[PDB]
Amino acid sequence: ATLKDKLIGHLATSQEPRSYNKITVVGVGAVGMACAISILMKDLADEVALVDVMEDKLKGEMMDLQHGSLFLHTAKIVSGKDYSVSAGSKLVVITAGARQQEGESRLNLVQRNVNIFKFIIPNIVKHSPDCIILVVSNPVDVLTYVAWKLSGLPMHRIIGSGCNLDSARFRYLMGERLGVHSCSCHGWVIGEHGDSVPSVWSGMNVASIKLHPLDGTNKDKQDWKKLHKDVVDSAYEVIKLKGYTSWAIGLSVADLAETIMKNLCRVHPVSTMVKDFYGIKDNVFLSLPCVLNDHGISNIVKMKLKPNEEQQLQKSATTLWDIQKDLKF
Amino acid sequence: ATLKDKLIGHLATSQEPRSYNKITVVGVGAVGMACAISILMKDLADEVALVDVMEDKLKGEMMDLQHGSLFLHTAKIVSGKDYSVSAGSKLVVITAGARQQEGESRLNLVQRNVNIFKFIIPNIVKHSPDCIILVVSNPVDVLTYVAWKLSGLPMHRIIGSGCNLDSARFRYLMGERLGVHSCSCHGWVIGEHGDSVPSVWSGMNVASIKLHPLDGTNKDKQDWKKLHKDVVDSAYEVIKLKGYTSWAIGLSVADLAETIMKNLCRVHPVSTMVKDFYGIKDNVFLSLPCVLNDHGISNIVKMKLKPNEEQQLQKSATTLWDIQKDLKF
Amino acid sequence: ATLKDKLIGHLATSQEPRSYNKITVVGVGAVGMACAISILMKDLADEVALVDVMEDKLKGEMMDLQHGSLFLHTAKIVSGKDYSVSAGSKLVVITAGARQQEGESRLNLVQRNVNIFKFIIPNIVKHSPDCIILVVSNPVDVLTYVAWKLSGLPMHRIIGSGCNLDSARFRYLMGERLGVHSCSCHGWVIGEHGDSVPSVWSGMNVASIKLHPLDGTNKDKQDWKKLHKDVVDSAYEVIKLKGYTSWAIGLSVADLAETIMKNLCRVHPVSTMVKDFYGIKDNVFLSLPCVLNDHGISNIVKMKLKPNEEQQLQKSATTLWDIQKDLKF
Amino acid sequence: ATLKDKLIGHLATSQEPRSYNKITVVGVGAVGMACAISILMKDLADEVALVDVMEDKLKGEMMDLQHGSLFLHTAKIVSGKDYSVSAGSKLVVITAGARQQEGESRLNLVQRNVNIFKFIIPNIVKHSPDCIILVVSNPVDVLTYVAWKLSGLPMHRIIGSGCNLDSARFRYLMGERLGVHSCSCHGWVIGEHGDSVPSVWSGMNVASIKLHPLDGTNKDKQDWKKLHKDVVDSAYEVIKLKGYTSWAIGLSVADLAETIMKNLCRVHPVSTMVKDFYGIKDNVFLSLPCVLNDHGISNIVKMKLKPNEEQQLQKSATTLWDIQKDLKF
Repeated sequence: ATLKDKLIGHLATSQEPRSYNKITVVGVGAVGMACAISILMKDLADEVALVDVMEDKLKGEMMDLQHGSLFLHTAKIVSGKDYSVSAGSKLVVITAGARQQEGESRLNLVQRNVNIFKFIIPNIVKHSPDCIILVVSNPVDVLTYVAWKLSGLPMHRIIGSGCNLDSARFRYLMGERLGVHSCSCHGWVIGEHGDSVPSVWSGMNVASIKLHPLDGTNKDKQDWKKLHKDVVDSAYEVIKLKGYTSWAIGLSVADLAETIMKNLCRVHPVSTMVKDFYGIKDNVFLSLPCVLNDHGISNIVKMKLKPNEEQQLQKSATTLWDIQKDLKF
Repeated sequence: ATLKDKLIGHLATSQEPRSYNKITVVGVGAVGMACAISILMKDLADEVALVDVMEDKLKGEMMDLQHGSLFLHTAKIVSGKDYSVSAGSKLVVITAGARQQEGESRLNLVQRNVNIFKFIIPNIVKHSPDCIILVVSNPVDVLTYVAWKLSGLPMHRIIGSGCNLDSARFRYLMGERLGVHSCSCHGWVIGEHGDSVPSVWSGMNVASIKLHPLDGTNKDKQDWKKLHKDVVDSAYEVIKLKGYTSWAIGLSVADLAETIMKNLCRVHPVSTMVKDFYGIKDNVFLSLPCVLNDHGISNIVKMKLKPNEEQQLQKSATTLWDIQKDLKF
Repeated sequence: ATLKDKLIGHLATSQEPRSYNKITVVGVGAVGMACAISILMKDLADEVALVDVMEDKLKGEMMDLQHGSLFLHTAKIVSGKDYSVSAGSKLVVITAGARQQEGESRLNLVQRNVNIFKFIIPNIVKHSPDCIILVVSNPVDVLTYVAWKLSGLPMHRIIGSGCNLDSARFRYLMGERLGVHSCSCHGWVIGEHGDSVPSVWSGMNVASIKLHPLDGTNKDKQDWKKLHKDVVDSAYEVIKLKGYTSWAIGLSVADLAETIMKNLCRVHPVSTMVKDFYGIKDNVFLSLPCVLNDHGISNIVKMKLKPNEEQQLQKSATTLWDIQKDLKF
Repeated sequence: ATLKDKLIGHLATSQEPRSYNKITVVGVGAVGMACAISILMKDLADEVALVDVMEDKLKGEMMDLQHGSLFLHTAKIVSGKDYSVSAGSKLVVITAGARQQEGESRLNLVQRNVNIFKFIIPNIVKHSPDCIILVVSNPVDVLTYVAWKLSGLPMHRIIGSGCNLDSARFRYLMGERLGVHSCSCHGWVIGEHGDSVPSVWSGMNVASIKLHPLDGTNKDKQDWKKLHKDVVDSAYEVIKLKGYTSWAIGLSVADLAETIMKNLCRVHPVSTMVKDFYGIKDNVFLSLPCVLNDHGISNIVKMKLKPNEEQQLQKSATTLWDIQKDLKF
């Protein structure tokens, strides 16, 4: 005597609801909403859970997203201040962090993030024993190590956004200069995400043709090196212009989630544990070309860098290991 | 003696560049960026041009979007303060408007938008003689009439977002209550977008089963009518929670662009010229189920409303015709 | 000192290979290859196993298909004369059967198929305890019952192609006559697949508009009924012209596999157990609108047929129950 | 007083029907039906026209395909014995040819095909002035030259299936041996399609790593060369097993049509005019890596072959130029 009861009948047999390709996003900031809508628009998950501390903003983000249900293919959208809402995720994207202040030292900024992460990550793993974590938060190589350390996850189930987007940007700029689509141009920015990112000049190519053998070469002087500078610059340009970053990054992450979710074994420059790789001796995460599958990092692509290069790589590992003087102030 | 010249050769024959499924978005606000990223993520256009008055914000939005090129399938992304950047668009989405103030009358608010639109729309049509325009801006039914009137476009090449998203929301709420996906539930909210939106109770169905014949009925009293109230409410809820709307709307519009671009002839409740349709006598735009193709509104689905309903429809047409006392203050 | 060893290294950790959305097709005839290439082209399975008795033809079919790997997204293609090759399938499509001879009685033809199926189906279930079976083989309603009976599967994990394609054909013909795409026209052919298929005239509609209320009606005389006759005829037309059927059917089945595999709960007119549904008292399979999910038949859509209709339905159930005098000659 | 008139109304304004991404297939044999269903399944064309001389078979093929309309996204399917049915195609795929007989010389076999093509191709160009032609028919490099010569088309609007599928097969075999997907392995088979196909050993790579530098090398002796032999062999294997080829080829062609139709500028080893390319002096078509767009062959990728290689290339060009003693017997 209910509309529902008059209209929907039942088979004698049935099974408790279910979600198998669940993904959870932490933070409903600009990066978070951008990551969440590109995952959605991509049909990577049969469930998406959004987790933030800001009640209002969360519910409202949740709602906006739910109202568009008819236009999507993700069955269940949810949000929670509580972590049990993320219970059963395949993948977790973390985009929650502090943004670095007036007179803040990289040590104090990472320390700040350590005390936020203490509440985030422990709860994720308890509700999602089988998840893989994807750290977006900056500084990414340090926050990845923290997430690793805070969770207790095999090192392969802990990935950092690392140098993916940067490479995505490098390939873009090449393409504009060369006249071919960014997906036909191939070059790699690896190392420590940021100003200290190494551009593998000698891997640069189109079709399989090494730019280096043709330009007579290039690494040292005759305007090409430029290409690396506004990869890291043009990123500050954006901020200065818009007041933040979201679209490119979100897109970047969906790219990573598709590979992971669809067990592709595609090669990505993401932040990994690079201990005793290129003479690095301690527990430092940096970007390397990794194959990804559904259990996270499946393998590492062993580049053949020059010393010039690996030296630089080493300088990052030291510098980062130094910050790793964490657990308070 | 250029890398480019050493690496890329030429056929003796070639043809000046080109873009054929060009779309332009006006406004890089929350609705605008949301519309632009869902179109992108959808592969509806081989070119997307973004147009706003805010220099900085535009360039930065443009850039964010360009950096993600590798992850997309839209060849050319551009932005301009100038309208000649939109030269050659198939479709134009307008999301620029004023937001209504402290003590502002709907007449004064529409008047405000009239003086902004005078600079927008005339320029679009001069650069895009063959475009169809899609008005998102609120109040949508009045802003659609203005855009119509300001451009000089056949009435069929002028569409209003109208009541699409609202219906999308109605179908959502049904689905939550019924337990079926929103795309299996069918109901229609038509009329004047907003508080004055008519819910066609008698078209409501699942599988082809009319809810009305089964619930004993319903329109007047026994909690179902509720469903229409928080379709328009839950929309204010969002704002109150998040401070704006974007995702659901953007998604909504991509839905409209796909139909249009792919010449689908799919049925959408969008704002059209409804003169001498349900006894309406003047030049007023309101929502009706329209078939869309690449030249805009192909046809109208002639509902069989009750007087109760059409009366209401008529009350909108009068109320709107009244505002149409435009051209200044 | 192997190319392979010089080029591919290893993480210290790994896990035994794997296939989770495995589908197996039985028979590499015209229906079988057509079903197998539409599933492939659809990305429904991370593994496809092909099973036939004809060695040569199987290997060669297998190979053709494998050579195109670069163009697909199905990781593993395999074929076997042995059933252990199908070990671990989500879904099994059976397209193996005898074709009915010179002076063969429907009883003798079904008996023929019973003795083939005795070798097929028992082996499938032993290698695939959790599979759902999809019977394509004609006569489908009887072969479905046989497969049901021969396997020992819950009745919900046993589906017959039944009346899906026929409905697909009906919707086509409507569309040609009406001028709208076949997916906008809705009508249902249910009952016993074939000459005895009931056309629900009263469910026929476009947009939600019942053809029956508008044509003054129609079921009895003024050329429309025709529409049902060449749905079943035009099917013999094809054969007479081409010498067999494949494309339409294959396509039909991929449609069923997508729903099943993606847990859609979409409504299909497929052959089900219709005992004590419309006064049918025995163990007979016929076509009804069923919701499908990953465990097979989730529910039944309870049509409201006329007696005229249900009478006909009943005549099938008797006629089929009569054949069910199986187990030899 | 027609159902149609009671149910479908009209806008005062409209425009004569239309088809813009029309594709036509010639021959409804095994290659032809395989090419036609992969194009369909791919949504590359808003119209597909099928052309063969065999009335019955054509109509029936047409019908099979039409009955599946609901499952596709191609609006209009048609077939004709007449060429005016192909009027307005973007792309034409030719799969009609003779198959070479008991004691037939390659000269007599090409001569046979010349007299069939005289009726095919002239008619295509008259009905489709702006089409590009894709020759599948074997021998492909000679039949491409014939089609070129018979039509009067700019040389860039004439493409041969050439060495695409072979490369697709090579990449497959690599992948099986290496353990990576065929799309991650890259190698090139170019030259004259068939037994005389050159395998560019020195372009072979994974990730960007040249197999040649790692295996110590390889071209001359230590089982790898094998890889080229059963690329051309395993193709005869199929035939011997199945009695023909279809799936892999069809798939291959859809791959070519997508690039062409979507103006991708993707690189394909297809048969082109290779005159005064690698010291070849006459009018001979052979396989080279070409960039394709919507006007056919946009460019050529200038490989750096060894003499060993180019010598071989030259031997083909001579051998083919020799057959080009065509126009009768």
